[PDB]
Amino acid sequence: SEMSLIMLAAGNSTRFNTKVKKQFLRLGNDPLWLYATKNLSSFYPFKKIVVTSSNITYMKKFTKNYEFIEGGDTRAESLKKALELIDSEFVMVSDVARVLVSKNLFDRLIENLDKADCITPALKVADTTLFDNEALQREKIKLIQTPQISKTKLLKKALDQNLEFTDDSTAIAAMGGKIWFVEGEENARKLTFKEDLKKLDLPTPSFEIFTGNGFDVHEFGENRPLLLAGVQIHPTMGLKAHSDGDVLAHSLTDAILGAAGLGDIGELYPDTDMKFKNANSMELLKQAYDKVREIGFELINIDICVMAQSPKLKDFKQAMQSNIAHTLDLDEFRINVKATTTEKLGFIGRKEGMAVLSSVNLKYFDWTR
Amino acid sequence: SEMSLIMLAAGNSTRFNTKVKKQFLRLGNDPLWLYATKNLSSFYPFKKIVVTSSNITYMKKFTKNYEFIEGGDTRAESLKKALELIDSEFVMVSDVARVLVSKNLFDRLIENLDKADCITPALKVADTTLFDNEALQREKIKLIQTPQISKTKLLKKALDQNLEFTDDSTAIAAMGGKIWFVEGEENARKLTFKEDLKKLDLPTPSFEIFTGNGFDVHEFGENRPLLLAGVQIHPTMGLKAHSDGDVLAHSLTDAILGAAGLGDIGELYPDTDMKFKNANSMELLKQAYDKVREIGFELINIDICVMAQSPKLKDFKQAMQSNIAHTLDLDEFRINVKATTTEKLGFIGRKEGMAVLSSVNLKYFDWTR
Amino acid sequence: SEMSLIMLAAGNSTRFNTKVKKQFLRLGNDPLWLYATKNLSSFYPFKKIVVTSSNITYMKKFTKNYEFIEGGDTRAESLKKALELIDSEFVMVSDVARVLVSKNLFDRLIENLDKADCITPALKVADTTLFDNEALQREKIKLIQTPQISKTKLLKKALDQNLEFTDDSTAIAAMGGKIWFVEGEENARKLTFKEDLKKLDLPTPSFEIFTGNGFDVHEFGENRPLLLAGVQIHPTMGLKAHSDGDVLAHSLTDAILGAAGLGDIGELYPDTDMKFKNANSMELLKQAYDKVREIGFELINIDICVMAQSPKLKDFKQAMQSNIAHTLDLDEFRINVKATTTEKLGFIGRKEGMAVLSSVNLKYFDWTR
Amino acid sequence: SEMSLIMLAAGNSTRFNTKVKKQFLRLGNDPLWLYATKNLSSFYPFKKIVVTSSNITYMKKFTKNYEFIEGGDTRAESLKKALELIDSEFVMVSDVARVLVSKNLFDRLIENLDKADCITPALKVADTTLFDNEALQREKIKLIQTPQISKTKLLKKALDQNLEFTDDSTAIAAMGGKIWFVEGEENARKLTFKEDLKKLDLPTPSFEIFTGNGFDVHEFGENRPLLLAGVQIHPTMGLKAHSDGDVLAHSLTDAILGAAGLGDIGELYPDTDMKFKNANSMELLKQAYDKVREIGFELINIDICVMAQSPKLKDFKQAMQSNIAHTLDLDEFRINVKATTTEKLGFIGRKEGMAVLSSVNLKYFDWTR
Ligand SMILES: Nc1ccn([C@@H]2O[C@H](COP(=O)(O)O)[C@@H](O)[C@H]2O)c(=O)n1
Ligand SMILES: Nc1ccn([C@@H]2O[C@H](COP(=O)(O)O)[C@@H](O)[C@H]2O)c(=O)n1
Ligand SMILES: Nc1ccn([C@@H]2O[C@H](COP(=O)(O)O)[C@@H](O)[C@H]2O)c(=O)n1
Ligand SMILES: Nc1ccn([C@@H]2O[C@H](COP(=O)(O)O)[C@@H](O)[C@H]2O)c(=O)n1
Ligand SMILES: Nc1ccn([C@@H]2O[C@H](COP(=O)(O)O)[C@@H](O)[C@H]2O)c(=O)n1
Ligand SMILES: Nc1ccn([C@@H]2O[C@H](COP(=O)(O)O)[C@@H](O)[C@H]2O)c(=O)n1
Ligand SMILES: Nc1ccn([C@@H]2O[C@H](COP(=O)(O)O)[C@@H](O)[C@H]2O)c(=O)n1
Ligand SMILES: Nc1ccn([C@@H]2O[C@H](COP(=O)(O)O)[C@@H](O)[C@H]2O)c(=O)n1
Ligand SMILES: CC(C)=CCC/C(C)=C/COP(=O)(O)OP(=O)(O)O
Ligand SMILES: [Mg+2]
Ligand SMILES: [Mg+2]
Ligand SMILES: [Mg+2]
Ligand SMILES: [Mg+2]
Repeated sequence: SEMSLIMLAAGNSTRFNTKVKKQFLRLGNDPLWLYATKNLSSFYPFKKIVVTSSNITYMKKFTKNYEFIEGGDTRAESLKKALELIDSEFVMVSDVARVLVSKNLFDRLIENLDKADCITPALKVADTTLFDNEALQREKIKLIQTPQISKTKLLKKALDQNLEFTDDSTAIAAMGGKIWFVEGEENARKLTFKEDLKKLDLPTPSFEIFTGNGFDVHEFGENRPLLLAGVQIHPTMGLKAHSDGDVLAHSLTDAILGAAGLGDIGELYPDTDMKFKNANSMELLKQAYDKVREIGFELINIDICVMAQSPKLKDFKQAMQSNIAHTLDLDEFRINVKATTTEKLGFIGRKEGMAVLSSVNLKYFDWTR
Repeated sequence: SEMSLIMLAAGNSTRFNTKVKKQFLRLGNDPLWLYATKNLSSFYPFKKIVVTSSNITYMKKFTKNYEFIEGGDTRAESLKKALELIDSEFVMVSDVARVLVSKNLFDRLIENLDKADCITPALKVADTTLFDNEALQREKIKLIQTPQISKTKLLKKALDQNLEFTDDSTAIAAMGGKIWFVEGEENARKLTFKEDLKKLDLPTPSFEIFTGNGFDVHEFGENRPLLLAGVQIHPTMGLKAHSDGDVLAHSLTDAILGAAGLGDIGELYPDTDMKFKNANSMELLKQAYDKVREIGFELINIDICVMAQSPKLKDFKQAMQSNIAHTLDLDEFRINVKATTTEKLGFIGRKEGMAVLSSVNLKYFDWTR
Repeated sequence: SEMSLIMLAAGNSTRFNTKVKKQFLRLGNDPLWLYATKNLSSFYPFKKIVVTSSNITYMKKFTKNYEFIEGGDTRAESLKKALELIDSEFVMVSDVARVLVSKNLFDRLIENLDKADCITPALKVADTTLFDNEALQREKIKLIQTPQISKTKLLKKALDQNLEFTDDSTAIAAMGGKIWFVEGEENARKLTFKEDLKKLDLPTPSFEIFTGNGFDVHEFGENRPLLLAGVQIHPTMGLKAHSDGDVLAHSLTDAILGAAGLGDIGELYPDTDMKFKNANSMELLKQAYDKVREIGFELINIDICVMAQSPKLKDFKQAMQSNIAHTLDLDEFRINVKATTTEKLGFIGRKEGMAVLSSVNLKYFDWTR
Repeated sequence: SEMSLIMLAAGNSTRFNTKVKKQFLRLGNDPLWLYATKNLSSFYPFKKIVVTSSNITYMKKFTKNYEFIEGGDTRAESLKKALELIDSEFVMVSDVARVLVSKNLFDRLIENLDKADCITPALKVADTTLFDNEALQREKIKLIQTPQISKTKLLKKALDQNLEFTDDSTAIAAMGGKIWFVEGEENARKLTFKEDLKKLDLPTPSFEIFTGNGFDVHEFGENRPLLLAGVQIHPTMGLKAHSDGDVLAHSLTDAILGAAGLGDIGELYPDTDMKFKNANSMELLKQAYDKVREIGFELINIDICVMAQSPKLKDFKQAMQSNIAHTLDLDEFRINVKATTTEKLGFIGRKEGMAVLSSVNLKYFDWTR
């Protein structure tokens, strides 16, 4: 009979993590989770394809071809929830972090479908093996891999109570089910540690570059320091409300989120109830960039235009640039701040307020390092 | 004596066409027609170089080295018109779609200049050949290629009345002229079908990325639905005139045309006579992007800033993004819509109107697929 | 004992120079001077690293790891000044233009440290050698290279009066010091002539692209020609002050400087004393782009939005584009000028002034040519 | 203080084995054991280099740079015997089957020399791990690698009685010694299974081809079947002694052994005591080729000249060729048998005996497959 596919792509491991989540590393044009799913999907006409996710909203923006379901607290819980979507006799289950699974291994699992309740790849070990620094008999060791094929009904039953299983074979085996072991492959290794990247022949990120714009206006008339990019410009010529009033930081935040497709500052820091009154805007900026780095992006450069009749920003431009660099952990040369008056024209010219235009270019994080 | 060059680059075949015209596929930094012309031009100090074109204005922006002439209804008509520019004894004529013509083939044609009235490459065929599904004697078949060298005066005379000839050899032969056949080459194949691309070793497009900006202002005070990116925001708080009043769609159209070097919305859809009063702005947007795709470009991403005191766009941002994606046949994650008020300042703050800032990044279409 | 490093990177030779300074050619992500310094620095735990520079402000934006010092009028003067920073027994000195110095050559110099006062690589010559077109005995010729290691105290003394020495070995030798010659290498060649590039296996520039924005406002009400991008739009509807009043050229200048991290127009052409009253703004634009080319950047494209109620720019857009292209020595297709009114809203709508928004994309100059 | 090196290269595992022993696979020009030893030897000026071996005579023919010692029944026994050759404070020990150990890993072990009694690389495991098909906690697993550095005196003591240890860390630890674990590397993997080859980036065998000659003479005058290449030529015109009298098979055996540097038939099958009287010569041939395959060689072709006045071999040549092919598991086209008389001249011409000249070309076994 027929087979469905569950791709396990939820949870957030710190084991690997730089600031970037491993599921959003770019392989060619595709985020890793999509690359892995596309790969396995190409092997077989699955009845249904399910992806477990901790970021459904974001992932849905990348395809219309799969069913997404919110992950659970463990692999086995994400799996159990996704199984309720499956009604085919068989289900293939795979870690997304096993990216380069070959058609060959797939065929080897498929050709053995009727031999057992669960079919899984495995590798032997020829190294001395220590458990808790004490020697084990290495010949009796199996390292288990994925994809794994199971009878759907049995795997469902297998996960009725125990959600601790790290794979499907131990789950099925613990209820008396039979396992068929198939030889595994180095291409089915699981990306877990930062050091695993160079052990795999992964496609490097595409060269696409994303543009962001930011525009913001604050009003003059608050008796407090004027802070722009966290730098004091004037002791008393402050702007009203919006935390510490840093229109620059706010405009720049919008550009960075915009280039990454992550909305705007009001969606990230909803300030309608005056919740952010005491916020440091440069910290808000830093946290917004953290969000952008999590999904696999990196800044190339920043260019800014401050529109203000007064005060003159000339003596502060290098310091603003340097503070932005430090906040975002960027080299200083990548930041530029400009200014113009409006020749005493309009609301800006009347000194009623000031505006800031920001432009940003983002590329994909180069995990090649 | 001396030789001129006519590059035949007019007409618009649907035989190949995706949305992109084959003459504007990027090979390195150069559009295909320019790459092919540069290639042949490098072989010989031609007295004159003529290019027939259906897009003279656009092509002229790429070089000052050639004479351009408007094409005709057929190859032979474009050729006939271009010949009126030639006064040298000999003329080399070539399809631009034959991109990788070697110096070797050129020399082989040149060394045989005095043997006949027209010198042309040709290939034999060893496959079974059917004409209308009936077998022909394959040994008697010649597949003709280009470049072809002819005595100018004879080719002019050859095209006096009959404009149906698909090459120069049949034209010259039909008036009793003699043809010299030279062995052809796989590198002189004509790009005709989408499938031909992988049969040629063409240079892949450069990684250059083009920026576009768009800014537009519409006035409040029309009692109709507020439509932004084709999405209804408010039932009555509409903007005046400009079709359905979609300032967003209009700003975005400007950014896309701007990045492609194609002017602005008023040049593409002149609306001075109220001609577009009933237009769907999102359809106008789609058609503008079609123009950009025709000349070899593709969108990477879109970022937008709506400047409006009211209404609040928060609940509509995902829908606007999704409608832009659907209209432009782009993945949703590549679109971002932001908003800000101006703190009740200026014409925007007074609710007299609203403005939209758009940014776009365009790359060259990757015909590699 | 211990060793410091002096990288010699000051002065501006026209011997090589296109418009680009050789120290700012991009090798991967790094400017050449930084690439060379990083390379040598990786060979040894130097006590101190000094770089002589004619652009300290700019270079400091790229790293915090080195000490920078202003160069002198000659190599030997830059060296002498940098030596006052060194207190270790030994100093390695190297031309930055010798980019690909191998770890191998380094070891060969280090292993011979105690043999003499100065250790230097050298190559023999097997070609016929002419001095002033008269033959010399080629077997007696040495071509000297860098890095060179010297006893710090001796090299200091060596440069007490004579600042004409082109290397450290002749300096040390002229005071009776001993030189140890070590075999050199083709990888230690000095980039001097444009033709040297293809003789070295240098890493090609990265594909990063930098965004720039420009926004400027001028006021109406001066009875003079309206010049935009150096093109006369109107005989009398001029803008006030700012040289010839070309807001477009001024906005575009800001975008180009901004993308390159070079400040804004007021920092480059301070006009507070009415110094630029008679300037041609398009010449100012050209000179600003020259600055950007000096540090290794090149324009991909320009997109512009003119915000003006009047006059209509339609009939002038192609001419503006063409004049910008000619001024910047760019192909015409890379320039686009758009326009919009503000529906009679705000200061622009009242015809009190006009504004110009510019966007630019810059890439690294491709010295591969 | 100082360090010696022990390369462990004895024993004959069938785990990997085709007919070829893994220590004699060719990597470039070098057998694997020599390639691995050369690699590690290049990292450090070891006081002494010891190689344990089951083929000392053969290995000694490849270098004069190492001390060879006969292996024992286990890794630990070979190690224990080799240690009696070491008097330096430290000893590095390594499996030869870990071929591509990097200089990097070496440095990491060396920099930690004083931290413990034994320094070893190790890798963590992120796969589900079964011991006897039951799940273990994968986080507590270490896979141990080589090289391993130990204090010589302690490792000697560690191996006083127990010769079962599969590595040096468990040996040292079992006597209360301390272990320092250093991160391992995929390049230090141990070639164990045929499938491991494609997991390593090993240098492919050189293209050297080895010539062999064989010449043999048997005497006529025995009343028995004439067998040549195991094929009956004549029912009664037999040759005297030498097993079944097959001079052809005997000559060919000499050529194959000769090309491989393995002596001659009398050294392999000493027949002075009439021990081989009942042998099948084609089986002896097959076994001689097995020896040649064990050391990494493979036949390209065989050419033979039989010198015999009678009988005529014409009708038997294809059958002889085919029987040689079957015996040696070679494609038939690679075998050729020729014949000539001597015009009734000499001992052959008098029909006193017959001679066989053989030529063979051997290449290195292409383990790439
Ligand atoms: N709560 C979780 C945890 C992990 N997973 C997925 O299960 C796979 C295996 O993860 P571990 O190696 O962390 O067990 C990963 O692909 C991970 O994304 C999940 O879907 N839900
Ligand atoms: N017309 C508008 C204006 C603002 N907004 C939202 O409200 C937030 C706060 O707006 P101000 O910056 O104008 O205070 C913005 O970041 C944006 O999320 C909106 O959705 N629609
Ligand atoms: N009206 C036309 C049609 C084709 N051509 C050119 O003639 C060449 C041959 O086109 P066909 O293969 O479509 O005949 C092409 O390079 C095409 O661009 C032209 O210059 N004018
Ligand atoms: N100053 C101006 C303003 C508008 N225009 C043109 O007029 C068109 C319509 O302008 P509005 O969008 O302001 O209605 C623009 O798209 C542009 O082509 C111009 O050429 N010069
Ligand atoms: N005044 C100068 C001149 C050259 N130099 C440096 O000295 C090195 C050798 O330059 P010449 O080949 O021009 O002598 C170059 O790396 C150059 O940058 C310097 O530091 N100060
Ligand atoms: N608020 C401001 C406005 C202008 N400036 C500087 O003054 C210069 C001239 O300003 P105008 O273009 O507004 O005349 C700008 O190029 C910028 O260098 C500034 O430093 N701070
Ligand atoms: N009796 C033995 C067995 C193995 N060895 C060597 O020890 C190393 C490890 O072998 P095992 O993986 O078989 O334990 C191999 O390099 C092998 O050649 C040895 O020197 N003497
Ligand atoms: N014992 C022999 C001798 C010769 N021959 C064949 O007879 C041919 C002629 O032999 P002479 O060169 O010895 O005349 C050889 O080329 C070979 O084909 C044979 O088959 N068996
Ligand atoms: C990209 C930019 C900056 C576009 C211009 C939008 C803007 C800030 C208009 C201000 O109106 P106003 O100052 O003319 O209002 P007022 O009627 O008070 O003069
Ligand atoms: Mg200004
Ligand atoms: Mg705001
Ligand atoms: Mg408009
Ligand atoms: Mg003969």
